Amino acid sequence: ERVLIVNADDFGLSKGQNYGIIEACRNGVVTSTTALVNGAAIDHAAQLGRSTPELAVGMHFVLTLGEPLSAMPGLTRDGRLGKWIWQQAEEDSLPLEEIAHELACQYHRFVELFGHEPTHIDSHHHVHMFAQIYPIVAAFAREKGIALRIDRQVAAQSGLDQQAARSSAGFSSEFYGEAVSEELFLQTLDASIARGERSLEVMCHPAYVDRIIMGSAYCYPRLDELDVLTAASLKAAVADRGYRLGTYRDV
Ligand SMILES: [Zn+2]
Repeated sequence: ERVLIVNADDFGLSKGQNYGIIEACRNGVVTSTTALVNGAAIDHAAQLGRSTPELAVGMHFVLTLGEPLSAMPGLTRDGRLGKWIWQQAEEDSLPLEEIAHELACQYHRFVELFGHEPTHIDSHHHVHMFAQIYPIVAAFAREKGIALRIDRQVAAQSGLDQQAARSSAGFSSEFYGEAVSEELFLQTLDASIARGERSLEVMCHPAYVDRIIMGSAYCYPRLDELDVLTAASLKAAVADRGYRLGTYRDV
């Protein structure tokens, strides 16, 4: 009747995150994950994905963290990606062709790593929701016949096409922080329901802690997210609300 997609971002970031996502899926409500095809532990993530058919995998398009697959002289500094892209976007100085080519390269490498088309595309730091990147990424997803994470409030603030590609009816980025709880997760569900949404994607970041995660400002809350997502109470509350646990393939 309703479909709930619970998507863990940043598959491939680190081995500890990889094991947190697998655990949140095998013993929790995580149904989906999106992978950094350039991540330090991407080959490790791909071995787990191949062994865990019950986990759907999409592509975490990334323009701000690793090294790109293709040469992007209009974007990289000392060969690396980084967070200057926000200012570069507002100065209308994005190398949009380089970006489109890197999107195609990350897609090609995704299929090599995992042996299937990604169920959908989202992005590290939500860069695919930038006004000038969104129509490129959505046209790509439409072209490939796959879905897109669509933050509908961001799209509406930026005049973007809500139908640019197939997606869930709504998306929530509100399940995060130090105060993560079962309550918080369920509040995003009940808020989606009141908006009249028949499907919802809920972002999350479960992980076991390793030295890579310890280098992030968001570290130990990932353990709390893992705890919430694997509690027996949560599956009951999801079912209680008429949700079927699902993936972007259902859209
Ligand atoms: Zn991310």
